[PDB]
Amino acid sequence: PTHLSVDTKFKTEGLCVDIPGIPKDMTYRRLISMMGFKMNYQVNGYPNMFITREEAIRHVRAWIGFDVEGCHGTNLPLQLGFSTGVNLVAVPTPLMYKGLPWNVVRIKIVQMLSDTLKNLSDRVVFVLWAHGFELTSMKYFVKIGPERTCCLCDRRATCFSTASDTYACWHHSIGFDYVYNPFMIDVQQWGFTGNLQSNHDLYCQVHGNAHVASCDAIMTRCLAVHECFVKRVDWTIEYPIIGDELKINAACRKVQHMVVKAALLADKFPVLHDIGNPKAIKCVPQADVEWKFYDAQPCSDKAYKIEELFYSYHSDKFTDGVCLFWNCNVDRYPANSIVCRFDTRVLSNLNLPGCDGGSLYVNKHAFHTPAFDKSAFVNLKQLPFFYYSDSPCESHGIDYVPLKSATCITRCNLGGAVCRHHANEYRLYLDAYNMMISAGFSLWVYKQFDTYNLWNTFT
Ligand SMILES: CC(=O)Nc1cccc2nonc12
Ligand SMILES: [Zn+2]
Ligand SMILES: [Zn+2]
Ligand SMILES: [Zn+2]
Repeated sequence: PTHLSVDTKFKTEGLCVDIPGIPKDMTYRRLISMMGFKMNYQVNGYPNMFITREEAIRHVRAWIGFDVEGCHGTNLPLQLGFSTGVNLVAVPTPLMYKGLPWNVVRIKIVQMLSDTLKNLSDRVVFVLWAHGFELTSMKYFVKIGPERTCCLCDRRATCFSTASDTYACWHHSIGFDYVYNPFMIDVQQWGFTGNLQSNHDLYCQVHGNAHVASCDAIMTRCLAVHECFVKRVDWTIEYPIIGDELKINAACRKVQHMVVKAALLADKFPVLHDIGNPKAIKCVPQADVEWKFYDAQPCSDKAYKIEELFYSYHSDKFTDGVCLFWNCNVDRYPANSIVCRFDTRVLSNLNLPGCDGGSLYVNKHAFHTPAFDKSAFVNLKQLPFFYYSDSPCESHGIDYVPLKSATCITRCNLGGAVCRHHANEYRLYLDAYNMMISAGFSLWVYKQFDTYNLWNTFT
């Protein structure tokens, strides 16, 4: 029960307008065959072109919505649309390209998928709302066979060249002409009433329908992400390391300790209300304060309404002391808050486009994150960069230039000259901080917060 049996039934009702007469009784086996491919009863790690929902969820980074529209089937030109916003026109002889034969179109398809995917995934998963032309177009740019490795590396093969008769991964694919051993999922098999737009638009106002192949491709992927990551959430699914996941996570731990430790020293709150992950630990364990936890799972859909977190009757008095929202996304933070809030608009390899302006942030786990909203922060200000240490000035054991900074808040800087230890630590913390920011996190704090109040914690 790992792979999708090719003897599983495929509902063909979605297909019968592009493919009139299609049998109601249909297997993957007979569909793959009808699509022009032969599986040759092959036990070589590619049991089925089509995959389960579970397999698709584990391979979310590989998702490319795909849609084909009859432009006028062998007779007529086809519009190919990918969730990259690319539209290509194939002739049998937002980006909108003119009509060209398949022999060139297949080259553009390999280049596009390779650039999109080489830093995301070892494969492609075409995400479909299958009506027939997409499935019957695959033979013109897809070759299948046994699992293979790259001719230039140890990564599984995703592309094939008819020029050289060789196989490459996404990294090594330049000049290759065929997609090799793609995967695919038909969203329409999930049990939906009515068309794509009627179903997409239930959940998302951000993607319109210009009635072009790339728009349906985007809607198809959006609806899929809605179904697998918004409405359904699984924090048991691990995802591979593909970037700076580990540095970013370490940075997050170090900034959080820094910022909260400073806020407590600066304003000496008698109570901190820690609102979010039910697994959360005291980020400043030595701090004098009354630490009070409130459980909230990450809101994958709409931001939490502060009315429903706080009221319905705790310390009850969240207006006492300070509220810590560390990636606990609410509509409008109270004025007495420390906040980390993920900016869904960031471009990274970790952040995939999501549903209704939100984004899918994949780092160990997948977190669909509601659209970043500036109005949430109206009672707060941006938290300026600073470094604070009360640790003793003492080197122990990295070559030096003397550090000069207004934001190095230490005894040594108070004394006019930053010691080597605090300068190493300062530069390390600044690097962590820059990592986290560029990874798309944003920091906000109560308006009264002033690093000037930290200097008198040394006397
Ligand atoms: C620990 C972790 O990766 N959590 C998160 C990252 C990005 C956005 C999030 N929204 O809630 N939790 C989020
Ligand atoms: Zn390679
Ligand atoms: Zn959408
Ligand atoms: Zn020092």
